[PDB]
Amino acid sequence: MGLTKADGGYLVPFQLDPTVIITSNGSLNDIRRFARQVVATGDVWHG
Amino acid sequence: MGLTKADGGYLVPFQLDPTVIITSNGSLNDIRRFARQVVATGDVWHG
Repeated sequence: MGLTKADGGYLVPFQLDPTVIITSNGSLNDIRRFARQVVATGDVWHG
Repeated sequence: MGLTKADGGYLVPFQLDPTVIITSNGSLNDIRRFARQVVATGDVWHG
């Protein structure tokens, strides 16, 4: 009578941590810190 | 009915930024801070 599923093993609780673990490298760019941002209305912006 | 000119793209307002961007190197000389400046009245300055 041990830890096998049939021999009393159904009595153990199931433990799970809900938090998800993100396994994507991602990317880090600072261009937006140095560049120029201008709001556009329509399809193209001319200068 | 999208953004092509012949399918309703003739209604988007054309936009322009009036300020003029200078595409010129320039040249930052620094002699004028050091040199001696005299105000002439005729054509030749003598000393």
